[PDB]
Amino acid sequence: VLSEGEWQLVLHVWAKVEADVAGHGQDIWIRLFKSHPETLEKFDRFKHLKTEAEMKASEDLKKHGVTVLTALGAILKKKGHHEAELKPLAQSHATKHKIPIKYLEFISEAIIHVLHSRHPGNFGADAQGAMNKALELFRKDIAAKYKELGYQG
Ligand code: HEM
Ligand SMILES: OC[C@H]1O[C@H](O[C@H]2O[C@H](CO)[C@@H](O)[C@H](O)[C@H]2O)[C@H](O)[C@@H](O)[C@@H]1O
Repeated sequence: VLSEGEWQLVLHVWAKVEADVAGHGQDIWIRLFKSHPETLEKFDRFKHLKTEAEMKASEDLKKHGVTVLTALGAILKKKGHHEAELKPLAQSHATKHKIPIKYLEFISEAIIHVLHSRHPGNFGADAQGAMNKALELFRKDIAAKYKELGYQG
């Protein structure tokens, strides 16, 4: 359980992300696809992308990034009370997309890497710790839902 102080550190850096959610989304998904190429194979719509240039030029991938970060932002703003938001997300990711917790760990790493790079003024050690705590909570809760839905994850 995160403290209010930790939630504020999370929301404070997220406020910066929101200045340009599309740009942050591109950086994050590109970082993920490059650090862990296997994750790209889960996207029938994007698995053909060969280079960072192509990824950057993809309007659909940009849209996907906005969709993803907006959903994550809504979850973070709930400050742990995200039961309603997690239900549909866990169902689609467990049953349709089949995204292992391991891949959620990979994207969590990508998110932290990008925020660390773009926002040193709001992502010091304490802030990163708070974000990690928030993302671990997210994955923990997603894992529990995966279990209920019959997915090993
Ligand atoms: C912070 C974690 C993540 C969030 C909040 C998130 C959110 C979303 C949302 C809101 C959608 C659209 C609605 C839906 O289908 O549920 C989506 C679609 C999808 N997500 Fe995730 N996602 C996350 C991580 C991942 C990861 C790590 C992968 C893959 C390695 C992944 C793969 C997919 C796929 C395959 C789709 C469908 C893309 C398409 O429309 O072609 N997601 N995700
Ligand atoms: O922070 C690095 C560790 O990250 C992962 O573990 C955290 O998140 C898991 C959820 O994805 C939890 O089950 C685990 O309890 C958390 O510590 C990763 O699995 C670990 O190997 C890393 O050391």
